[PDB]
Amino acid sequence: GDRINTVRGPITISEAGFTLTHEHICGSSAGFLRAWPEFFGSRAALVEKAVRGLRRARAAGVRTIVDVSTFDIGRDVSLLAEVSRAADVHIVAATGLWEDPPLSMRLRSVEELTQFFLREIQYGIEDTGIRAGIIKVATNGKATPFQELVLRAAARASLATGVPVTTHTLASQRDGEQQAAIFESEGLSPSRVCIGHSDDTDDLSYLTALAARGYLIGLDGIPHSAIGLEDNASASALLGNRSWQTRALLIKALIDQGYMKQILVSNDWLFGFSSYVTNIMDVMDSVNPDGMAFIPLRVIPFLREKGVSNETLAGITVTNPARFLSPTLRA
Amino acid sequence: GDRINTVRGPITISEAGFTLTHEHICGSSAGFLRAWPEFFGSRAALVEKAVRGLRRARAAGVRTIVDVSTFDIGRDVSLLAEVSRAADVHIVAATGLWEDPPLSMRLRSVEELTQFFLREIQYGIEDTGIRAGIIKVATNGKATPFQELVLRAAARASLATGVPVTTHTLASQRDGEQQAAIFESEGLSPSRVCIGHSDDTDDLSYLTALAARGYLIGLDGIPHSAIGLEDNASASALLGNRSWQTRALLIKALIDQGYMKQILVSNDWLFGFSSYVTNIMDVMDSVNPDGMAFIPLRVIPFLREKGVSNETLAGITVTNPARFLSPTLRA
Ligand SMILES: CCC1(C)CCCCC1
Ligand SMILES: CCC1(C)CCCCC1
Ligand SMILES: [Zn+2]
Ligand SMILES: [Zn+2]
Ligand SMILES: [Zn+2]
Ligand SMILES: [Zn+2]
Ligand SMILES: [Zn+2]
Ligand SMILES: [Zn+2]
Ligand SMILES: [Zn+2]
Ligand SMILES: [Zn+2]
Repeated sequence: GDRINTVRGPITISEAGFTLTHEHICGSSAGFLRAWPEFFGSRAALVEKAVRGLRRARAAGVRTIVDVSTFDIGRDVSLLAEVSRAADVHIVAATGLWEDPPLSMRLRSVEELTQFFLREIQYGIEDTGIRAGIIKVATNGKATPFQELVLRAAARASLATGVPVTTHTLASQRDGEQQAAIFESEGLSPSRVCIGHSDDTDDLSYLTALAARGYLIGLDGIPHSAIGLEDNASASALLGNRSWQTRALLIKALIDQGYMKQILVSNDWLFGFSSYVTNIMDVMDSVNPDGMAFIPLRVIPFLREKGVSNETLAGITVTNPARFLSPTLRA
Repeated sequence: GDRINTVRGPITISEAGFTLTHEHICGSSAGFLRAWPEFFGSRAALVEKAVRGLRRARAAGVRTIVDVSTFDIGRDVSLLAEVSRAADVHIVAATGLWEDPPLSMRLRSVEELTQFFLREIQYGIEDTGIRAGIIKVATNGKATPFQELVLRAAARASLATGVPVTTHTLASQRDGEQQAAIFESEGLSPSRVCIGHSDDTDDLSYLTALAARGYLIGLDGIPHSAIGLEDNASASALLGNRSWQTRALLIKALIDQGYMKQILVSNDWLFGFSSYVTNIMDVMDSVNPDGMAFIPLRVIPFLREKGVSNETLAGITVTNPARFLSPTLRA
């Protein structure tokens, strides 16, 4: 807890600056970018789009993103390093497993999984020597038996290293409650855990029950909305029909309840996206042309106009991410 | 149909020699070997075990294997090339999709998939320039909607290039019938298709219905048996309780019915195996210490002793694979 691992090495806590805690360079599948780069036009075109996007984000004040792409999201840490160097934006990489693990992962024990997460945190990802600074896990409703092993192994890895855990939920099923019970049964401190996609729900009794016990709350999909996309079912099912304003007002709600130190904010944006319908990226880019700059350009001014102070917003976008990311057992 | 693509380039039909048509260097998942080589001891240990295994196979008469590992079996063509060069055994690589495609594949159209298979056949796998010489597909019972797209795209790729298709079935559900109907609805010639795992069933009415219409029959798992593995459920569910002799006698049955030109024989062996329970490889290696040499060392003498001629066996192990692998629309 003097240093956070990024794809270009250790940085100090003050270097992190304004940090987006849930993003993706590319939302894909393991091996997919190497096997089928033309899906994205080309590898070089994906690089360029990401570099330009991160440069716009940097010009709006962003200094670091946490790329929460796992193995099964097709995380390519060389791609991340390349993009990070060209855009002059720090990128923290992730270990863990999301919702699409292949058989070679799904057949593993809790102990085996813990070894895998530990490898990626303590030694390096693949042969790159790049180390993950965060562990990403997932459920979508009631955990499957394998997802329970994942959550346990994430807890064990976090307990050995101090690196935080961040989660994918189906927020309407209140999955944070089950995630929390499993993490706690392994002895993990809630202050090392972000329950993500929590802006997908308006249930304050769920959000406050998590925050009351010490969890960080990931209000991480603020520009996800299909409002005013006429007759696009696939975009609707992915993005929802709640407005970005509704999502953003959750940030204010939690501040008003005393939880300003526990809120993490992000876009959950990407520059490529192969794990859904073809051309989702173009649909998403039309909905939110600011991409990752959407938080500083649109959300911050919206909240200031609703009465949230500049100091409070800086605490949420700079202090909370540094405190979350800094390795420790108890933050 | 003067040349077959291998992981070290084109070879002529007579160079193929005695060919095992359904094998694996490593049965894994995309990205898995690169991310977690220690699962296999090490990458170098996997290489060594495979080299020694293929050397024993070569000393028993094998000259070529067809590695039917796809993308989602974690096919690593550089690993295959390395092993092939050190063992002096030709390896044909595969494209297609088996039973574990990730989301980035499962969301694709028939046209998109056809482009992907065509890439791997006509251009190269990843950035290696190595081209697949066969297309591998799979069902396990009634095809899912995505598996139907896979089978169609395999047919389309085969129709453009002449490269054959080979299949995984759940033979007890007679999946070959549905596979055949889909391939035929795309216009594919049965003489370009091997219906694999066909030695998993004793149903002659199923096997002959496929052979009668021109399909090749993959009797490809001959040493798979859990007989005399006391109380090992996982090995039993994978390997079955029919003896290798029972499987091998299917070769004789089809010869006796007039189908000697349509039989392809293999072990469906591997040197690493991460997509099942931990230590399956050790269990499998104790059941069949000859590995890929099991066909020439054990099956061939068994069939000669039951009255099959040497010439017939050479036609099955040399001529049928050359005729199957040689690119053409109608073999
Ligand atoms: C103490 C919380 C506060 C009044 C500070 C400024 C941001 C909005 C709420
Ligand atoms: C014509 C088929 C045959 C009598 C030849 C030798 C192998 C066994 C059957
Ligand atoms: Zn998610
Ligand atoms: Zn507690
Ligand atoms: Zn939603
Ligand atoms: Zn995400
Ligand atoms: Zn199979
Ligand atoms: Zn026909
Ligand atoms: Zn069986
Ligand atoms: Zn196989």
